[PDB]
Amino acid sequence: MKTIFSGIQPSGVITIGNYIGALRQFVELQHEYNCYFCIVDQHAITVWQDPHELRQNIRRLAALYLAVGIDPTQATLFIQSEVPAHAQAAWMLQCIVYIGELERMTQFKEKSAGKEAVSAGLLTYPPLMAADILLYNTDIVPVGEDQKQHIELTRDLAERFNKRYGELFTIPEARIPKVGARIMSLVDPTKKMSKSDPNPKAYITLLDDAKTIEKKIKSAVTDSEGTIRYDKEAKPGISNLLNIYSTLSGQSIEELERQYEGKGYGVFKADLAQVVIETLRPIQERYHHWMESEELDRVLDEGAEKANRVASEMVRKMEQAMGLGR
Amino acid sequence: MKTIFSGIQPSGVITIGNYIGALRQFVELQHEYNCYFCIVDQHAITVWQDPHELRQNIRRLAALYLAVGIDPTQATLFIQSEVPAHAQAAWMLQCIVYIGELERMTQFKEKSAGKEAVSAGLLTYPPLMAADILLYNTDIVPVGEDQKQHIELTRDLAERFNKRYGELFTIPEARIPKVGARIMSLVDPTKKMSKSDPNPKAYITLLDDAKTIEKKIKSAVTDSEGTIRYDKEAKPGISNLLNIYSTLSGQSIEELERQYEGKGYGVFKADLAQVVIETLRPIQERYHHWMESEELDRVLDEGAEKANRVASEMVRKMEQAMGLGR
Ligand SMILES: Nc1ncnc2c1ncn2[C@@H]1O[C@H](COP(=O)(O)OP(=O)(O)OP(=O)(O)O)[C@@H](O)[C@H]1O
Ligand SMILES: Nc1ncnc2c1ncn2[C@@H]1O[C@H](COP(=O)(O)OP(=O)(O)OP(=O)(O)O)[C@@H](O)[C@H]1O
Repeated sequence: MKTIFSGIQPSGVITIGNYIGALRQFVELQHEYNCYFCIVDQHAITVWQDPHELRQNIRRLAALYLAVGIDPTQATLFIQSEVPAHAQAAWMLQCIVYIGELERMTQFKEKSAGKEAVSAGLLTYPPLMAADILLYNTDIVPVGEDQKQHIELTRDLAERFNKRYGELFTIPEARIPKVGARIMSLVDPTKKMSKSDPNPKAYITLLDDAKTIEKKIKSAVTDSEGTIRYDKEAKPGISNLLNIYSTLSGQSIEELERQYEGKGYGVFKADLAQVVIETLRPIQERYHHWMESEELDRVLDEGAEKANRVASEMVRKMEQAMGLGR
Repeated sequence: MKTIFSGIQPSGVITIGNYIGALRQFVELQHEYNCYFCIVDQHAITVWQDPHELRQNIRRLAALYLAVGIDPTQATLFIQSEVPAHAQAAWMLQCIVYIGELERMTQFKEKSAGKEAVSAGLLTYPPLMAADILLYNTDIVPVGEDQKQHIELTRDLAERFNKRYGELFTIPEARIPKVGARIMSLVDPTKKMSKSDPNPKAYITLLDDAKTIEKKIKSAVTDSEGTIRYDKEAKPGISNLLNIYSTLSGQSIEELERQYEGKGYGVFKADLAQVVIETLRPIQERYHHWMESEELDRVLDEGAEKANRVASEMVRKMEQAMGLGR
């Protein structure tokens, strides 16, 4: 089947936004495509990290992924640093990307108007991200609009290597999520929901306890028109909710609209709060099981093991081409 | 015993000056210290290379180091890329070095007044060479006057890492060469003897056939005085010759002068042409034996293997502190 590569930043907290937005679709797609979910712990190292925290967020995230329903028999789920071929392909690639490309990388604005105290890893992580992808011949990479630009580079590098040394890499393609379900903030209906929002009430975490979920939805921003009707502009808040509610409950917006035909936001919120709680419960359970179970490690081991197998071979062929070793 | 790291750039050609200057004394040192001779092929890929040429120059250099007398049992001789820890620790160091530090590197001027068509390799190799070293808890890095600047940075990286994550690395020290002589060009006695020279007549390669060694020592510049006497200034060419001669024949300069008392350059050169031919003959022999012998690979194998045993335990502790993996 085709292959799909997904790099997951280790952050131990994914919003109901990631879930609706992409996570969910994978639980299904994982039986059709060949999927690799790499906990890129080497990329997370370019910025300060607290050793313990990082070590912890890598478990939390793997645990989570399995809970949501990723099938370790069906797909490969590994930590990035446990497959050395990654760091090796990173260097080989660092050698064919010209320095200009990295600087003209629309993200290096982190230069801080002359801060100059940035970790070189910050200017150099693209070659590594290119490695990550090219190593498994991935055909598709599910990236957001914000990323596209990086997938552009790896497309380039790949083509550059392929031409200089011979067809070896598959030129990937940046695919997006199923469109329509763009989950906005709870406190600001125009802003996208993200872990990185400074207001905790703008997002709900898969591990938010009932009470928290209830409190946050209650605070969700609405309008004063008081009618449950979909309106991208004019009625943003209500429309965001309607999307969340729908995607999770499985009802159409129209259905939800009519069903709340003569009611107001008070009851609507209370009903939504519940369908959310009802949707996370099994996840928070399974997650906790996964976290304390020794089975996690085993799944991570057989994951690396499955990854490494492919990587090793890819690296081996690269060295052959480049002309390294023996 | 103290450890000594020495990275050998694969080039398949080392000059009689390099042999005299450093190499020759290594066969001695190799008993008083713990030596690691790394054929650094990952660094050699920062600039265009022909794969076949590179694969070849890697064997050549190894065949030659043993030919010259390096004891694979006493010291460790390995290719850089056959020990993954290098490439791995490279990435971790890149994550703790500031961009400024890399740019202010007195050598990055290769950026050619706005060239930008330079591999990221040129800018980022330091973190790798820092790893090359640090990974072996080395004490002395035998460098040139010019290399010193790089040792400084790696010494820094060492400390930074030690203070942030704990005493783990050994701060290395950059020792200078033995020599007390220095070998000049054969075509220009003011220049230094080197493989990078555009005129072949300027140096003698440990693998130059006798007919060539003859033809190159003939051409060597002398003065017009016609006397074989040492004079740094005034008689540069003759002094250089006299230098090459002495070191290889164990005869003092005072002696050689007295010896050639009333003779001219004609004979002297012819004599010199011989002492060199004789000195290199066994070397070309041994070298050739190694080149067609499978024992060569077995030696590189047990080399990598001996090295990897130390490198891995270093990367393990490294990842441990950084908080990577499990
Ligand atoms: N609010 C959202 N609405 C729709 N899709 C989302 C949303 N948040 C994340 N996603 C999707 O989920 C996947 C991304 O997650 P990540 O978790 O890396 O996203 P971010 O939005 O980039 O980060 P964060 O969630 O930490 O703010 C992406 O492929 C993206 O398309
Ligand atoms: N002419 C020389 N005189 C003394 N020592 C030399 C000479 N050439 C090389 N060496 C020794 O070899 C080591 C250096 O490098 P290299 O092998 O880099 O030199 P080259 O042979 O001059 O090559 P290149 O200049 O192309 O880098 C030095 O640290 C030095 O000890």
